[PDB]
Amino acid sequence: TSPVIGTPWKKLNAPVSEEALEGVDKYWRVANYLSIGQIYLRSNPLMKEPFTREDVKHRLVGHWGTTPGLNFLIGHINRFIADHGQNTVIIMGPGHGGPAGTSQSYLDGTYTETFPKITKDEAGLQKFFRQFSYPGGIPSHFAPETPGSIHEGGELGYALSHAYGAIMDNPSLFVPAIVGDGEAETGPLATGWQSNKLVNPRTDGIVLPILHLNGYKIANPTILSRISDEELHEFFHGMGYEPYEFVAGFDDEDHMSIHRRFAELWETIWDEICDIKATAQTDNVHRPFYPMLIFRTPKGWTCPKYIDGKKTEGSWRSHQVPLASARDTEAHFEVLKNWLESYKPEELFDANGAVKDDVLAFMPKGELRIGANPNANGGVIRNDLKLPNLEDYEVKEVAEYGHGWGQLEATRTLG
Amino acid sequence: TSPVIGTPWKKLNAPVSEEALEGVDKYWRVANYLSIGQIYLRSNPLMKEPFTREDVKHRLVGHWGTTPGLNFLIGHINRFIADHGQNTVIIMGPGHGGPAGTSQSYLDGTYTETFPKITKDEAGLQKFFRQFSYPGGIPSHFAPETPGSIHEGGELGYALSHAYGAIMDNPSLFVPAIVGDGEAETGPLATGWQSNKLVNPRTDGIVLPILHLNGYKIANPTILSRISDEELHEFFHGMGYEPYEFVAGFDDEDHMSIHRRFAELWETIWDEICDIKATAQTDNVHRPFYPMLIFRTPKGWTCPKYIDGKKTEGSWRSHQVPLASARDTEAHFEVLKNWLESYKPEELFDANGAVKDDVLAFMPKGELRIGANPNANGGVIRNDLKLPNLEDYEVKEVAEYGHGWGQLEATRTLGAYTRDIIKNNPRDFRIFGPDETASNRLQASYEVTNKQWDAGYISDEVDEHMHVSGQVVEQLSEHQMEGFLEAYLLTGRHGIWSSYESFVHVIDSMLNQHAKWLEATVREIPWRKPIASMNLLVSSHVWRQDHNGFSHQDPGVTSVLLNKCFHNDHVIGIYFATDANMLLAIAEKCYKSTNKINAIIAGKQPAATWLTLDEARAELEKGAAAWDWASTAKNNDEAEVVLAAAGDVPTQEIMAASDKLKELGVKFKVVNVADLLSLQSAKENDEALTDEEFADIFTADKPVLFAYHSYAHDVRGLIYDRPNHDNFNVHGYEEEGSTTTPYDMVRVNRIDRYELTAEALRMIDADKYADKIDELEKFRDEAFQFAVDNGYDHPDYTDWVYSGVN
Ligand SMILES: Cc1ncc(C[n+]2csc(CCOP(=O)(O)OP(=O)(O)O)c2C)c(N)n1
Ligand SMILES: Cc1ncc(C[n+]2csc(CCOP(=O)(O)OP(=O)(O)O)c2C)c(N)n1
Ligand SMILES: [Ca+2]
Ligand SMILES: [Ca+2]
Repeated sequence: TSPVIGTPWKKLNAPVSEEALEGVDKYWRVANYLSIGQIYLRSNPLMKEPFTREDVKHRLVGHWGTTPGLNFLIGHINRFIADHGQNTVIIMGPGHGGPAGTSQSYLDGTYTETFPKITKDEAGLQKFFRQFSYPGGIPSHFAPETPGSIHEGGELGYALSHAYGAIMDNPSLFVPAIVGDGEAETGPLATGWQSNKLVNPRTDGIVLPILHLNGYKIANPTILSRISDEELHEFFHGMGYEPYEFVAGFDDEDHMSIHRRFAELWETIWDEICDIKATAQTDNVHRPFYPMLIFRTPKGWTCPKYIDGKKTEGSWRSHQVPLASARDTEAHFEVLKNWLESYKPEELFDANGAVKDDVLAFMPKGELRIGANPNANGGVIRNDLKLPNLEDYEVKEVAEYGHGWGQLEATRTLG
Repeated sequence: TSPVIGTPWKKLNAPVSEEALEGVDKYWRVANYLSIGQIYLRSNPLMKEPFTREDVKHRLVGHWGTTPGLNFLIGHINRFIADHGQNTVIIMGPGHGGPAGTSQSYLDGTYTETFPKITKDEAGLQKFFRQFSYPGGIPSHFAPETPGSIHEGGELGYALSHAYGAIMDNPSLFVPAIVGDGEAETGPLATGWQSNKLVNPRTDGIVLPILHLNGYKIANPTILSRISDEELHEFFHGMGYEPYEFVAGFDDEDHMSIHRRFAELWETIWDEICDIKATAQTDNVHRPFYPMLIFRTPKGWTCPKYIDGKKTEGSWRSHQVPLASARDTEAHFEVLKNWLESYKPEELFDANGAVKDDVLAFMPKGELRIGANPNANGGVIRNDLKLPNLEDYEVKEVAEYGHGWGQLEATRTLGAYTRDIIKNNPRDFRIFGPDETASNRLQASYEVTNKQWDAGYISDEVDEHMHVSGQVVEQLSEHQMEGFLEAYLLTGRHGIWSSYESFVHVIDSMLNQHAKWLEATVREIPWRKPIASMNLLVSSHVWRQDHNGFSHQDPGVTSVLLNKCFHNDHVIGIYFATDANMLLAIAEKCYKSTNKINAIIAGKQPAATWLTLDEARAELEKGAAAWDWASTAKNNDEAEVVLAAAGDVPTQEIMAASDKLKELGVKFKVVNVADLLSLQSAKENDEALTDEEFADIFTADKPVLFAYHSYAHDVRGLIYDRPNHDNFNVHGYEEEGSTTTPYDMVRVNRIDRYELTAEALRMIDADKYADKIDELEKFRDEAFQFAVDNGYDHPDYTDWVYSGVN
């Protein structure tokens, strides 16, 4: 059966520490940098003099638009995991946010553990950037090759069915399930919201659905981000959820206020989940309203606002790559260079190219890490079934009466 | 009257100190440890190496489920008492939470004071643990043996009646009344919530009801914990309470947050009570909503959550013992050991086994301690009543006109006597009745007091003799009346209630529980001082229930009370008031008595007066007496028959039969029995008639015809080894009757004067009196046929006066 991992369903009973929030902000910067490096760079990962157009990959593959939002969420979830010791698996619904998943596994240390050639220094960082979506490297999506994935999310709409399947008979497991707002338009996702009527908060775990409401899919706005906020809240409340909304990045709020605001809302949500779990130890006959998070952020958050006079941050234009060929024009290379420098990698990486200790000192350790949780490599949990003796169910009458006897319904035997 | 103790109704005007809360948390740990030690351990109380299965008691007796909740509440109440100096008595409704009460008394020091062998060290702690519910030790419940108990709470449902009785005329007394949520399902508890309409916040104290909503009774959930929180609050608000809810222990809140949360809520409740008391010094005409506490906690709180895969904390499975045999399995012993260690007794007890000073430094001291409050040992408060001079109420007309004069209602005489007791003993004497005080003719008390009523008033045309305070209380509930009075007595005051005879049976089980309290007190608890007696006027009895008829005819209170007369306890008095002068003599004896249940069976119908007061006092001292003024035999050898009677209607029929026997020339002797236990075996009862005194009265060998008020079986059972008992012929109630005339009631039960005359002649010589016997039997049918025809009894019946009347 499922292992009980960690100290599940524990409240914090303190504000989030300012130091942990500085951890989360550095995580977001370096994961964003490492996501961009994987998309754009074939050489010179830390932009040593000279950083020129030759360091840019000849063909740009991958998706920026969902990625900085995923890096934000993943940073805060890692802080949450280390502070609470919660058994946690993430479902990355926008699975084309591959660079966030690989960046996470690189930062939590499970990537170098699993893939010993990709070291935590400047030559390993070069190999890390070149290999992404490249001939003989690793895939564009959150593929089974990535530590921490149980869901590639290439084909969209199964995030919630997979989230709820994961928590069945898994009462210590917390699953933050990130749902694309375009992905929420699909058939399979739309019915997946009702799965909370099929789970039990005592005998099963907890899914927190996170609607990645960035406003855009590939080339269109999203239905759920263009309907009214009252309709959107009524919708989730109608499906048995208690919705919480977070809005960020559409003004000039400094990034540290955003993190504090988010950590406060996260801990309020988590206190609601711990209450549900504590109540279910006594009353699991009455279905709670589960929390869900509406995460409303600009698509492509922290990319340059305008590229060639077209709105890129907060648009569908940031979906694949905001900047379309940084290898072909001096102007576009300079945009890429300034973008990479906006995260200030001189503060993130040390002289050897390792991510600095104070970037990652908030991270979880051990089996609680996203890429090391056994629920994300579930073959390690699985045992052979105790199977009953097959002759107890055999139709013996063939041997008595002859081949071709009877009018049995074969599936009753299997039953 | 009640002592003013402490500084009552004082607000704190500060937050509860963090040190006191650290005291309360250690109290709860050590009381929980000491509760478990009492249930499980026969040796090695502090689990010194080696602590093995041999230290476990062979048989586990007692109740865990209610206990940690009670220990929590008691810890916080002790903190409250020490901080405020409040005069406080606890009613422990779930009285099977015995270990909490004994643990409290051990921790407050009153246990070692009272029981000097149970010392405050490791050998005293060993004796403390072994003795609980053990052969030759102490009981499982919150018994009268425990300092601080006024209520055993074995039989459930009297917590609130006792709480409200305790605070009557006790304006400084605070009573936190802990009510089981299963106990709240009973009849007597359910009506007990309405008692706040019968108390006055100026002249009485304050009850805080605490609903111990742990969710479970023995094997079931509780109704009140499974209905909605809105229904549960509306319910208490409908009954005149302002409900406060506390919820704890169903999550992982640390224990120190729980204590702070609770102390904050306690002090808010207490500020509301102090406001009520301060308002009542000016306005006590408008009934406040009293606070009440809904205490919602898991049953068996802090026991292991799961034992053998079954939920134990927060279940009915923790009711008796969570762990069923820690002596039989290594696995179950380890569960007990880890449970005992979870309270961390190494921080609680020092090297010698005394509870450490910092555990108990928050506790109250002196008479404010729960086990030392005089209201919990109310015999120390109680004084003799100032009783008026009994000859002022004597019916003098017996001496003027003759034995058998008049048509007085005997209970009116008692009514005038009790009026002047109330007048001389203000705030010390109460009358209770289930809407029957006037009906049982005790309404002369309204000349000096009122019926206490604190619900709404509407009009002087209907609301006569009512006031927001007064010494008479009426509610149509025998459970309330008996329970109010019982606690008024246990807190040192005095009184009486009255009832119709057949409805005494409603509280048979309350009388049983009061008698077991008394029996245990007089046998073995000398530190518990004598309380005033439980006095019950039993009126409107079976013979004069020919207007309500057959299903109101049950004199069977006497059989119930005869089962509590053993081992010379003398906690029962059963008295037949022959007339008004005997009623006076009985009433004075009962009003002077202590530690008893006194049943006084008196008629309220017009009847003759047979005795003077000086004769009534002579018959009453022995219990039975010959009436030589009524006998025509002049000693025991010329009597042919003995005509005995117990009760006013049997006395009337026997005296009317003796006049018809006298007219026939028969030599007989007449006996009256006022005190029923005088007939009890002289071996069994050293107050009863000696066998020589019994045979002088009754005879050695003559036929005794005995007209008895109640079932003949009562008497036949009592005299089974008395001299001449095979010659008794007892006539009692025999389950016959209807709505009919008074003659027809005595006729169908074979106790009328004509049948009794006829039975005497059959006993003497059924053959020479054969003509006159057939004559008497024919008249019985004819006097019945007269009643049918005319609508009232035959004039030979109704107009009879005893020949002794001049
Ligand atoms: C079933 C299916 N149809 C079409 C696509 C192509 N596709 C990939 S990403 C994408 C937009 C996804 O939108 P959202 O769910 O809004 O993702 P995000 O913005 O976070 O990038 C689409 C249409 C898909 N992945 N799956
Ligand atoms: C009149 C009466 N009937 C039955 C019982 C048996 N009995 C003892 S404890 C108990 C359960 C009591 O429940 P609650 O009042 O709920 O007590 P607690 O949970 O606090 O233990 C019962 C039914 C009783 N004590 N009194
Ligand atoms: Ca989107
Ligand atoms: Ca209960």
